[PDB]
Amino acid sequence: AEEFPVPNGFESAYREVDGVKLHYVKGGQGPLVMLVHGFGQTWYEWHQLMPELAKRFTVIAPDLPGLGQSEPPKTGYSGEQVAVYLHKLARQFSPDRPFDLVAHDIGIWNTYPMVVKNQADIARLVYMEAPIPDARIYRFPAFTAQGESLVWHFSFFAADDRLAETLIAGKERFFLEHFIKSHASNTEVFSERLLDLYARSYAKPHSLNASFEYYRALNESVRQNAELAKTRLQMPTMTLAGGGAGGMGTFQLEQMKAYAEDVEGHVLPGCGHWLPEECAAPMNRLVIDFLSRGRHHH
Amino acid sequence: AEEFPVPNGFESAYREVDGVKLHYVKGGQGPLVMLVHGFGQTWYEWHQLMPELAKRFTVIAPDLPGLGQSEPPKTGYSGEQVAVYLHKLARQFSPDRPFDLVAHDIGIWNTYPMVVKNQADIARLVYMEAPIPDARIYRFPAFTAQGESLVWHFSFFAADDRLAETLIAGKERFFLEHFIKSHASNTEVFSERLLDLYARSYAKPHSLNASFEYYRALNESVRQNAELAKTRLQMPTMTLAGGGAGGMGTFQLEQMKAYAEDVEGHVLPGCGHWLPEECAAPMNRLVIDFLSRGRHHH
Repeated sequence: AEEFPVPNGFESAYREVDGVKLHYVKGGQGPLVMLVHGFGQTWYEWHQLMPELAKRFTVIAPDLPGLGQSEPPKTGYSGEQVAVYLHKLARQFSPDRPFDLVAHDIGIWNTYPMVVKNQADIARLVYMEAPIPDARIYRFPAFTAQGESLVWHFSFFAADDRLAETLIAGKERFFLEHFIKSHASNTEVFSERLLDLYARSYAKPHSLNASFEYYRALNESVRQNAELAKTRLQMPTMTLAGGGAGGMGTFQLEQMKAYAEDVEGHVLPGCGHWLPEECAAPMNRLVIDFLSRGRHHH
Repeated sequence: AEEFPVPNGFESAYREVDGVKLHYVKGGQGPLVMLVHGFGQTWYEWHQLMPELAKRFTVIAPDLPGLGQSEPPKTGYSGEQVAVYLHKLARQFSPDRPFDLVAHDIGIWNTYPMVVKNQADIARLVYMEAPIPDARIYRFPAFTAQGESLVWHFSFFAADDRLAETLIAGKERFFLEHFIKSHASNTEVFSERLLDLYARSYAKPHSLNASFEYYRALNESVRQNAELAKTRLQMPTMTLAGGGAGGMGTFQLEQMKAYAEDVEGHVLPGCGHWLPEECAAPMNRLVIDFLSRGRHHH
């Protein structure tokens, strides 16, 4: 069985990487592009981009360790540890060419270290809607004059005593709808059915825990990145962010300018955090065009 | 009939104020001192201090509207609204003389407006362990290099859709232990027995909801105080804060200087948020000495 519908022309499959069984959905032909999802979601957030991108590229969308249908990591949930799994998976399919990387939300946390450490393996890079873990995250406010803040969940999810699993268990669908909608500008793009699908996936006890372990490792990821960032990113990079409520706005590009020599950015009006759903068409277009400046299938 | 044991020489009683039945515990003789508890607790947090104060003062410790054994407010949960109930309660027992006030945590939120609007009624004031609601609260961080931050719960509790109530219902005892201990330095005063007592009180469905309504009204309280703070407090005041894990540290006094002409502050080493239990001896001494500078029973 499958947690989410696989698009026509794609296949759902698994590969062992360092003893961890990773799930992914793959299709297309040409140079490889790996698409990495974030919190609350799975490979499926890319399902609208995939068929279009597959016309020019081989496209692989893995489930992060412990999430979707992927086994939990055996090393840990820090960015440097998880990035090893994703880098090695990519290299199984693109051993002889650099590959493209597109990441959203904690997909950024889980890829940055392998990108900065293996730059010859990366052709082009697209990051959307999340900070690279660094000291900037300590500046976000706990509370705002309009109500709940953007990232109070960093503390909720990082808390010990399995605080988040214990409170959210039995209310997974309820919590996820609140979380997604509170970070969206356009809530209409999230049908009750789509929310059902995402909730049933992350509600698996090992996936609910895995979800929060990424946050319990966040401070460690920040410390790792303080050393990694001594090396600038040299590949062509594009950032995307939502310009509406729930989005990162100008933060995304402004941070990336400190990390990357060659970066361009866009802020998408009318969209919040969930770009692939809230801003499917413009996001897809910007990604496809940016990656198509490099060698691809015609 | 009692959620918590009433100290010898005290009485548990009720008084209707503006159509709301408030519970309180009262004893002693001399000038009136009102002690006002905060979130996660009830009048009982004061039970060690009460007998000592009762030697020199008439002591009243009410349950905040909706918490402990007090009915919810009929007007609202903003500071100015709740302060009316507490001011009127005190003035029913001290109608012709000023009274002293000691407040902890949201007890501060729920008393500040009546103090500034009725300065002549307040002889001396002790505030401990919480910000007065103002724009400073928007500067606290969502997340720290040492994990969960002090006030991320402001957003959690203030969130729409009854998020906090829905998640915490059925898990109240677990949640309160984590919340209290995460804000404590001397965690071990919170025995399983004591936590059971506090948890069963706030687990009453109307009390769980009431708890969070104070946070849902926080931004309104900030807006109210912006007008009220045009007038500095002129009575002798003392602030206390914990200097250990979970405490407000130097923030308490520094903020209070903006509000009061005559203020002394103390930061208590090895103590977090829960001063009456974590650091009973030094806190009780500081309070007794400070209030005893004024008129009192000998």
